[PDB]
Amino acid sequence: SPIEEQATRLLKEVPLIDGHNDFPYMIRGWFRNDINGQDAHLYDMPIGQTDLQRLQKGLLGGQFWSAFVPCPKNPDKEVGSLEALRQTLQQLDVIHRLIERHPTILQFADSAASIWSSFRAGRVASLIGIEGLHQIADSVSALRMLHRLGVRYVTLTHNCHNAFADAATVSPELHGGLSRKGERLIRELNRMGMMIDLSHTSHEAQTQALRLSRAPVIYSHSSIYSLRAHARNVTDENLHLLHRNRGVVMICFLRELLASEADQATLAHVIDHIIYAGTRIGYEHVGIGSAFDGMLRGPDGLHDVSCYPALVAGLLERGVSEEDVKRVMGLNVIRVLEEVERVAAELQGAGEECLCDELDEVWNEDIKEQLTRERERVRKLG
Amino acid sequence: SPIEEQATRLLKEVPLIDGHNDFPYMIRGWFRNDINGQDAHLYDMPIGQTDLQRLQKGLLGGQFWSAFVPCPKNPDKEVGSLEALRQTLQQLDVIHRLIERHPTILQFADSAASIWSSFRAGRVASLIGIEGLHQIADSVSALRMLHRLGVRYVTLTHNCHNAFADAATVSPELHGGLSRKGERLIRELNRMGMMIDLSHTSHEAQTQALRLSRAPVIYSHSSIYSLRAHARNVTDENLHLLHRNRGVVMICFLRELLASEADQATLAHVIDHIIYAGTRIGYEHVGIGSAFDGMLRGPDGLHDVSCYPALVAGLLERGVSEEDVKRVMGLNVIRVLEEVERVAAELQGAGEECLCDELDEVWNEDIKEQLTRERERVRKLG
Ligand SMILES: [Fe+3]
Ligand SMILES: [Fe+3]
Ligand SMILES: [Fe+3]
Ligand SMILES: [Fe+3]
Repeated sequence: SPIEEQATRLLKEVPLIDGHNDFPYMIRGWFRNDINGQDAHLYDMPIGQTDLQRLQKGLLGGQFWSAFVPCPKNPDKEVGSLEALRQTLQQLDVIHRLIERHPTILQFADSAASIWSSFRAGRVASLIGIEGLHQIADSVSALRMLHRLGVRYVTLTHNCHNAFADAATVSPELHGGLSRKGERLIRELNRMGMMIDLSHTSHEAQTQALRLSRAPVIYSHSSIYSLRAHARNVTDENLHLLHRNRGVVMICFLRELLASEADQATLAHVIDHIIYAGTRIGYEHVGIGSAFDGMLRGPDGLHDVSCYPALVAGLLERGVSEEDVKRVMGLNVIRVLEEVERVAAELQGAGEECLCDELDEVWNEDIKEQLTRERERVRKLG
Repeated sequence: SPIEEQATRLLKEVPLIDGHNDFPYMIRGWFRNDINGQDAHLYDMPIGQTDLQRLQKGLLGGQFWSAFVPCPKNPDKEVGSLEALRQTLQQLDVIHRLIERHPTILQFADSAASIWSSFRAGRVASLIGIEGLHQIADSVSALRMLHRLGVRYVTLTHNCHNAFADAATVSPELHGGLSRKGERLIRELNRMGMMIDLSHTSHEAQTQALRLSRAPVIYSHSSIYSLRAHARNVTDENLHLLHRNRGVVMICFLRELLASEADQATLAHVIDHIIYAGTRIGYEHVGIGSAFDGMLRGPDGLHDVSCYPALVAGLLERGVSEEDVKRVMGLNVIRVLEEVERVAAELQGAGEECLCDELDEVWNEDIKEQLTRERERVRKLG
């Protein structure tokens, strides 16, 4: 087939960079993050939509691997979020060990340049995102350390409200979009060079963040409200604000977001959604956000990570130009990451003040007097 | 003075690398880790034994900055250790921001090579240690992430027992040295290339770790039991085991560890302790571990970080050779870090199994059957 040869050539020329894959949580589910002597199973998994053989077979160029942990179910919500932070480090650790152990297939990447050098070496550029601010345990310090561990996007919520923003699937609303803390955090995310992810957040939270952010954002895995009404899909109002933001909506493979009858969802629906967004807000603002392994079963023709050539072929068959297909494959999300880096270097370069955690005083006034008195004794020595 | 000119030349030729400084906890105490617009105060502090001006004045070559947090005082010891992990990330964050904000004075280092290139650039090589395994919240995954954030040594305890080892200052003993978990952790610390620190640990814990470790260890800030009996000082038995281990005892400036009458402790006592150890186990196994800012007041002649030239001068005056002084200044701790790297590359190269956290099952048996059945449906597609 000439269209399938074309698709393969495109997958060789530029990377397909997928916005969301929960393979790391499948590794927690199945192996409990103990992958010692499990290579054969990592290449050919007994469960799930991802493994190292099928990953190569789909000619995928890059992947934001999700370091998701569930919303905390502890009745003490302080201890729940603290437990989530620890679980987040467990997920980042298994992601890093997965990459370190299979260096011929996976190569860690945290930038536009490192995506490209990984792709030129024939490897799947392996980036990291966290799926909810419940994972940082109310600590902006923790967030910056997650960034330093390779986290490059932060989904603001999962399916739970947090101190910063409202999730889409939970009602009643807590903050009615972003909180006051949340608004401050947008600035800090821009300042540190963390990509903002608006998937799972409420329509109002999206609107507010899209107005506030000084860097482009993504939807790592969301589809299009006008084609299928769901709290998790992007309204025309927020697609418009995404255009002005210069961001990317990475179209989702979740059947519940593609069609009213989940079991009728199909490869064609994913293409319908890509083409809807590309037509209306431009093909430079749409990408691919599978959310593979955040689902049991995928749509017909997109059952697992081996099916990406079928999506590329499908888009070309519907008259999307090579150049535009290359954009939705990967170029757009690379641009956003590039612009997120540039905005952070600009703000750090201007010497913008970083957000600091509210800490308890550890010293009483007696200790502070002891310390200042001791300092002056040292000053008076000569 | 010709001896002071000699000392200055030595401080230019090789780095003085100090084993322990709690300036980061002073920054938490005084600023609550908010150093925005505080440069003038960071250069000339109103409290403590460390600031950026006095750091330059002492001609210090490198520093392991402590990311210490207190032993958890919560009656629920699960929530206490989880809180400590979060506080650890707060301390690592302020250390990293301190270094990033003053790049002409401080340069981050995590290796022998990065110490040297920092020293050749005229900067204080800034390494990181954590002071107790209470700080990792029973998570070996967290430990590896701390390593990836730049932590290069781990003091096994502070002044509290943990799941892994016994602190010196607490009785009764919990494990009687290391626990079974603790013995396993020694292997993992060797495997990941984390330097083991035996300061604050019990005499029995030291003996066991010194027998078990396949890489050299340090005492980041301990002095010599035979000169002054204290639970925190190193016995002749453990100095012997340190020699066979090939490790380094970094001599402490804490007055309580130098003399029975704290207020009589003096620069000469620090030199007595260095010379004791260097004479008996060799000058290649002794270093400098001030523990500045883990004390209110230091000994006469070693009041703050500007006093290092006096220590170098003091050692030369007592007939310690240039070459041996250069060793205790920095060469020895650099060797240990070098050997800790080499041992880790050897064990990772042999494909040694890494230690994994004991995790809860997240999926029941119904979910696993659903997932395996779904996998076979995908296998049967063609
Ligand atoms: Fe997910
Ligand atoms: Fe999701
Ligand atoms: Fe300390
Ligand atoms: Fe200490």
